[PDB]
Amino acid sequence: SIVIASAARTAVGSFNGAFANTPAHELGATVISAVLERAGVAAGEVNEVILGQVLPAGEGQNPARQAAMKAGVPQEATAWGMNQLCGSGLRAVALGMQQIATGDASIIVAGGMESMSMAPHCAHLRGGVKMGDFKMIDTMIKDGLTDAFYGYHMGTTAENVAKQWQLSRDEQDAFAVASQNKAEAAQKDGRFKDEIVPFIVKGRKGDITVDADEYIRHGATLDSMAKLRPAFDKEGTVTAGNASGLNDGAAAALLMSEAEASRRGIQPLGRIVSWATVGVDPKVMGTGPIPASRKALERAGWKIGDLDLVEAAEAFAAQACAVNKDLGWDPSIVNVNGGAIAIGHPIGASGARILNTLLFEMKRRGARKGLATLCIGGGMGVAMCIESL
Amino acid sequence: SIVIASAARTAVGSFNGAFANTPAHELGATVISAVLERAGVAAGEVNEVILGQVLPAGEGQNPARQAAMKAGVPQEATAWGMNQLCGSGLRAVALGMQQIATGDASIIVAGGMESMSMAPHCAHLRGGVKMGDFKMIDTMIKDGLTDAFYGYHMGTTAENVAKQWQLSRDEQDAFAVASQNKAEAAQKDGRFKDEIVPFIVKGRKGDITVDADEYIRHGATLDSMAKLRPAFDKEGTVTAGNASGLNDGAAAALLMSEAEASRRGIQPLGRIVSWATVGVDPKVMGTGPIPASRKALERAGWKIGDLDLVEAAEAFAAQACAVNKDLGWDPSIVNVNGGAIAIGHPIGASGARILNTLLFEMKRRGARKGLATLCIGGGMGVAMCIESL
Amino acid sequence: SIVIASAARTAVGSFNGAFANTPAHELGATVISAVLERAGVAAGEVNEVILGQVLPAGEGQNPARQAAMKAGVPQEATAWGMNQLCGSGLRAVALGMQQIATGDASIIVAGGMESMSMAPHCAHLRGGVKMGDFKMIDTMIKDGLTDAFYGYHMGTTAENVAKQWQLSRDEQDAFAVASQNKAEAAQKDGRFKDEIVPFIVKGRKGDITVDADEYIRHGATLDSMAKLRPAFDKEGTVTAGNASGLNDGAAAALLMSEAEASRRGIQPLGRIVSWATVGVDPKVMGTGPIPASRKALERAGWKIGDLDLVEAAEAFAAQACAVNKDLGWDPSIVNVNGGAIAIGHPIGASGARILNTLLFEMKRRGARKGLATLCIGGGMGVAMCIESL
Amino acid sequence: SIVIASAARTAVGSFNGAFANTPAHELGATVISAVLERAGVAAGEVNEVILGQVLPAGEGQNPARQAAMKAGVPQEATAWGMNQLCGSGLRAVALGMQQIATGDASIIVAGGMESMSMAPHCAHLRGGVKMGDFKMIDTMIKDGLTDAFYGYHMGTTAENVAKQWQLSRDEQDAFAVASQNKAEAAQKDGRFKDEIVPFIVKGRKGDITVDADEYIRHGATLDSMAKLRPAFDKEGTVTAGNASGLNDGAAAALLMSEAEASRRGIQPLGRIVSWATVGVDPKVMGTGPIPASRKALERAGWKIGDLDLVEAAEAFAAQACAVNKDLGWDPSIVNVNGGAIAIGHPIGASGARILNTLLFEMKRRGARKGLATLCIGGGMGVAMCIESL
Ligand SMILES: CC(C)(COP(=O)(O)OP(=O)(O)OC[C@H]1O[C@@H](n2cnc3c(N)ncnc32)[C@@H](O)[C@@H]1OP(=O)(O)O)[C@@H](O)C(=O)NCCC(=O)NCCS
Ligand SMILES: CC(C)(COP(=O)(O)OP(=O)(O)OC[C@H]1O[C@@H](n2cnc3c(N)ncnc32)[C@@H](O)[C@H]1OP(=O)(O)O)[C@@H](O)C(=O)NCCC(=O)NCCS
Ligand SMILES: CC(C)(COP(=O)(O)OP(=O)(O)OC[C@H]1O[C@@H](n2cnc3c(N)ncnc32)[C@H](O)[C@@H]1OP(=O)(O)O)[C@@H](O)C(=O)NCCC(=O)NCCS
Ligand SMILES: CC(C)(COP(=O)(O)OP(=O)(O)OC[C@H]1O[C@H](n2cnc3c(N)ncnc32)[C@@H](O)[C@@H]1OP(=O)(O)O)[C@@H](O)C(=O)NCCC(=O)NCCS
Ligand SMILES: [Cl-]
Ligand SMILES: [K+]
Ligand code: NA
Repeated sequence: SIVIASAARTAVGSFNGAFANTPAHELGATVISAVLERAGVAAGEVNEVILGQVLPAGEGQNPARQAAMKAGVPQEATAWGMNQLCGSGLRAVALGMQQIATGDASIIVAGGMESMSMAPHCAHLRGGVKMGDFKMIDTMIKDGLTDAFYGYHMGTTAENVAKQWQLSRDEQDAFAVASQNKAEAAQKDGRFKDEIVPFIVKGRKGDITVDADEYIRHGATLDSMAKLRPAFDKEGTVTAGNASGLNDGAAAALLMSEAEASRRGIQPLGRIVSWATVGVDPKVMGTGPIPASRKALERAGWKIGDLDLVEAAEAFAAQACAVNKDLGWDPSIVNVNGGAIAIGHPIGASGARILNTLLFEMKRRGARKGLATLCIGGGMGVAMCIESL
Repeated sequence: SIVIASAARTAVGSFNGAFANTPAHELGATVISAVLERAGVAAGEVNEVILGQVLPAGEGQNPARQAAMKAGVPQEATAWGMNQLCGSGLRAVALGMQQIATGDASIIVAGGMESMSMAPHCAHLRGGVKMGDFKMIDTMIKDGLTDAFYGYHMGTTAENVAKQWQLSRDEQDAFAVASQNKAEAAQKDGRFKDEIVPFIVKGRKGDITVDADEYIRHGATLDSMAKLRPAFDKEGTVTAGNASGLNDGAAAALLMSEAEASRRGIQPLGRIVSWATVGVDPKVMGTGPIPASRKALERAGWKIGDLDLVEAAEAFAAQACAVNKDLGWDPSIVNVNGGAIAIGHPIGASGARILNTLLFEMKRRGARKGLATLCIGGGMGVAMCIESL
Repeated sequence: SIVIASAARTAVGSFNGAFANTPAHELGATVISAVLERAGVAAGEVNEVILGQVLPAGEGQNPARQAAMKAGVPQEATAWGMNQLCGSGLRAVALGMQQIATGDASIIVAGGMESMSMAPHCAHLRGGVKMGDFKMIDTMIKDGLTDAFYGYHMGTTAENVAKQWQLSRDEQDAFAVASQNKAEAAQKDGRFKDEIVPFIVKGRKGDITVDADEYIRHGATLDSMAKLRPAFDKEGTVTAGNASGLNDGAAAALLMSEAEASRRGIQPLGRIVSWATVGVDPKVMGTGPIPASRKALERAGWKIGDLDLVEAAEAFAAQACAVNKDLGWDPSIVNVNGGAIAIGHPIGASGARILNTLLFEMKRRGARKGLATLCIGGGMGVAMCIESL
Repeated sequence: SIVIASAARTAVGSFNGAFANTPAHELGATVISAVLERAGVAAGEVNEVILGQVLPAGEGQNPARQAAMKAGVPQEATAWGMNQLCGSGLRAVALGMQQIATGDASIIVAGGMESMSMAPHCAHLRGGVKMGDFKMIDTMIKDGLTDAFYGYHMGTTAENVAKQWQLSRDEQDAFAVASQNKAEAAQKDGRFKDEIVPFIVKGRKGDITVDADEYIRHGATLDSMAKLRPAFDKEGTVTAGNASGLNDGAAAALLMSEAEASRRGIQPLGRIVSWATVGVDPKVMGTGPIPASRKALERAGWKIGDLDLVEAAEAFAAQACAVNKDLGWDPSIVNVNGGAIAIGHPIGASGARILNTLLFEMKRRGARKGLATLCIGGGMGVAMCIESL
């Protein structure tokens, strides 16, 4: 019933990098405009914008609405944001699909956006501090990256998974270098061009056009990777090199019914066949994609062997490894263009980011059946199955 | 099709009052346990928790999940939060309904939660401040209450509406006093007892049980109301007395199919027959409820005259007056137990809070057809139609 | 040769009390006017104002200039502040004396002022905080009360003195009670009436005359004293009850040669016959007064027995007892009207504050030779000998 | 009878440059050790260290005693800071001279130190902030650079003087260019080598040695000067180019009796023949050096024409010209190696910084009489006369 008419994403910016001072909703507005243009659909026609966003503090009322309004979506339309952590960008898409499935809207723009760079530090001060030092809390770390039940970083959950799965530092680094090497090759061959829409960072002393993923290392070496220190555990195995990055970006999709696309003469990027979300132990959250992907497949009536292409989000080499090992899908069809270790990981946006990557590679290679999945802090996974028209 | 098996709310707390240092997820956890207990449904049976929440900064990863885990919802379930401003707690319920209608879940807990007291001040400090003072932003004011497009308070949107609809200060005050007087009578008669679940405020030198709405003023006088100064515009008409408050609380509902409740022998509080959300001009966001309620009724196939009871959220006397004038429903059936001017207005929670009040009043008086609606910052409304079974 | 024509001091306020919102320089201005008025000297005759002050953060350029100008001292005069911690208030008078003695000035106003209540929290943010929590530092504690070499509170240095002089908890409670009793006694006997000059705390909702030492607790008994738990060590001896308080206040003296006073027909509160500052171990900083006292005494060619009146700052019961035991002077002429434990310890002003008490008490009882001394954090002491004329 | 036995200063750092993260007392300790070494005096011989410093917030108890201790001065000695704003560094030396003059001390180290980089932002937060944004105040701007009575920047007092004296933009620019060219020439020709002691910036990623003033622009031209826009007044004359800079550094002098130096075989840098400080209207604070220099010269018995060399702090091209214009001393003997416009102006150290430049230049050219002077925010001036031996 529901198709993805069009998709777009910004380049992913490095932490305090190209988009260091760019509010998330500015990134979202550009991707909203882009999917409308790519589909031949006027902003006037949008019913609702649904944007995942984990870190909106200090951005002002409902950044999803600010994005939609900046893109010229009409005031009569609606907008909201949601948060299921790193599952957000993809969940928003399944949520958008449900609005159409129940007959409550016809045209939805859904995805995610995140500025981890603009995330502020904070403190509750209404009571006052009579005496003594107090903490200014980094919201990115606190609200984005720390498990609320165990008090440790997502990177520690990665350690937990490495131990349970017995994944050596050497195995994790090999994975990491492959991801970098795949992404470099894809960037250089122009495989990210179709999906990226440029973003203009307005500057008094010059406007800069950002249209490439700046986090991707060129010529990353295993030796330099092997050299790194463990980032979360002195005798750990997870490093800055084999973990995903802290990043900025947005990414979205334009949804409507298959019949509606047909009337408009649009050739959709894909049909949404199923999605699923399941929970797992917070301590091993990186394992979420396993039950999530298996449920999505079952809902699709598909076998793992039926898939032609897969984007499994690389939160950490440790967890991506475990996911691939348990699901057992051919690794040669997974993250064919590199993943988050190389490309970066703007949390609320990431699920829509890999959806864009999946859809455009499926189109270019003629892949019929695909799946995107991500792990979720606090212990969850989300997955979505996509079939080509 | 989808019914509300059961519902519950905490007392609504005064700003920096009874829940001054209570994080929202703790209020949510209590309300999740209550809906479960009231339906006879075990926590193990819940598929997903969905909580509207506008101000989660500093609380940690995905407070919805924290609330759910604290209530004993199993790790295999999921949880997410969402943000459609004051519409959130009600939109969360419509979203929960869609999970079931599309066959993606069987049992949902849905509502909202908010601690405006615990909302922090923040600043973006990653780039440093080379020189010059800078602002520590109040997230409640900034992210909750300020219009992102015009830069003025929701109270200014209320002024715009009062000007446009030509509602005197005296008229707004009379509405305000009536709200207070209806709320006091309802409290004293015990009409809020069904819907409220007590919350134990843990204290080092004494736990305190909060089970009454503390913001409700006893013996409110028109003369005291009339002596207040305009709170947003020196020659304005909107005052602290005829505006909603800044408050804390949570409220939820347990959702399942009609056939599911029947299998379980559950007598539902009601059937969700339609909902709607529509946009309007940010400048007069308080008019949100007009097109939303009309759309909801049309979808329900109901005339305005078909309604037996209505809860229209009182963000400001000014806009609540405008809403009633335009829709023309019998004002004697609207907020019969008072509303937000008296009871309070914890943003994320408010939509579920008025849903609770509607359901328990509908049950108590044998009302067949109900509607709940709220205005939303940035120019939106949401409304839901409920029929008794 | 150099005399103190006149002296005055504010009442000493409790922490976040009478002066919770009053900037030190306002308190300075009141005291400057009082010494002029009391000596019958025009402000235009002041060459320079010198004010000790440890916690100026946030008050604007050179608070001593601000105080001087508010007090009426014309623009032609000069002003500056100085910091020798708790010695400041007294040191400033020594410095003032030195201006005249070298023939560089004729008339000085010198003393100290401090608002520990108005001391702000701070952080260095120019380079930015890239990631992670940081601390907002209480300047009162950091710059005021923490030893910069060992990193602990002045309370620990007193604990240090407690264990070296083997002073028992009860032996410090005894000292604490007797100070309180004496303080209450002088107060009710009206012995602080002369030195004190009232301060008017302006206000929107009222004006308040502050003319009483509010930190003095009346009816002090040993019972409550010995029921306090240690303040700096889980099983130490120093407590809130036997250490000085946190307080606001200002105090000052008017200086000029003995000839000048004569020409103006002024009867001086006394003559400064010597002064001294010496250093000691930072760990046992409370001992400071021992060497500075002997130095000043030796410089004046007096013996300890020559003294008729002594003011020895009560930073802590521990250090005060230690100094009194080491010096061997008669415990019945020391802090006759009680000390800082009962009166308050406004760091920057304390040395001038105790100088006032000394001066007015000497005059009242007909004492000939007098001494004021204070210990200083970082390991220093300062002392001054005063003779009646 | 007081002589400057020796002197030293760090290189002056650019704002957030070489010493971006270097606490003032560290620079202070280096300069203290240096003057000890240069004079051949043992640290254990130092009675007191006196350091001017305007922005100490968050550096802990009495940064001056920190410097003295780190520098190796024994706990037995004393130390304190003082604030006469821009004149602090030179006033310190005059105060140390008085210590010896009155026989209270034999050997003093006096000067000043400032880290405008490390100055923090602050907020008074003890009462708490119930709601609303609040200001985090830049202490550098607030306590250092803003007139407490008029609320505007020193740059505005500068305009006042410029308009008062009718000094054209071009004129101020011509002065700016000279000061840079003079400093560049002095730097390259080795003229700063004597006075500067190198400072080692300790660093994880390596140590860096700083021994050159990094703020001096090489090849400054009238062309570049002209292109700059007004820094404070939209139709003003003062720009970043003809105004002094924000900077870090420290400077000091070892003081002793002339007979003591002769006992030691020391050939002092000069004899302090007089000093003076005077007030003026804060609005035109930049005029301060006029009365100060004239009073100093009068106290010295010197005609203006007796001077062989002059250091007159270049707070602004505006006030500098004015001062020079009034006094009428030969311009070719004024700031011969450049001034603060090029070298930098580390507030509390500045007066000791220009004292170093003067002393060392007086020696290499055989100058007999010299004068140093600076303006002071809040409307004061200070000056000192030096005579070679
Ligand atoms: C004047 C002042 C406000 C400007 O501060 P600032 O703008 O942060 O410093 P900058 O040098 O970066 O000024 C901006 C620009 O002018 C420049 N500039 C300054 N002098 C220049 C020159 N002689 N030639 C060419 N460019 C010059 C640039 O370096 C610069 O360009 P950029 O912004 O692209 O980097 C500041 O230095 C100050 O307040 N000075 C006075 C301090 C004081 O009052 N002390 C006490 C007085 S008694
Ligand atoms: C000692 C010190 C740490 C305590 O400050 P504080 O504990 O925050 O002050 P409080 O308002 O909390 O009062 C302290 C507590 O003991 C009490 N108390 C203190 N003296 C008491 C007495 N004489 N009798 C009965 N109770 C007493 C209580 O009032 C109690 O608070 P409560 O109401 O919760 O029971 C503080 O005053 C200080 O730092 N003193 C030293 C200052 C200094 O070092 N200056 C320079 C010296 S070199
Ligand atoms: C309206 C608002 C600004 C007022 O906040 P506030 O004035 O700071 O809070 P208060 O309740 O303490 O009001 C202050 C005063 O009016 C009084 N007051 C309020 N209602 C009164 C009444 N019905 N009768 C008599 N006095 C009343 C107080 O008791 C009080 O007296 P005081 O100043 O001597 O203490 C604030 O509640 C607000 O922002 N509400 C709107 C929130 C909103 O927009 N939500 C979403 C909309 S889509
Ligand atoms: C792991 C993490 C803490 C590190 O961030 P960071 O400390 O800023 O690391 P950086 O990118 O600045 O790089 C650090 C060092 O290793 C680097 N490095 C990183 N990858 C490298 C590589 N592949 N090869 C060589 N060096 C590499 C260096 O550039 C650097 O050295 P230097 O800066 O001292 O000169 C951070 O990226 C993070 O938290 N990632 C996980 C986020 C996450 O949990 N998201 C969601 C999961 S559900
Ligand atoms: Cl979101
Ligand atoms: K959000
Ligand atoms: Na010093």
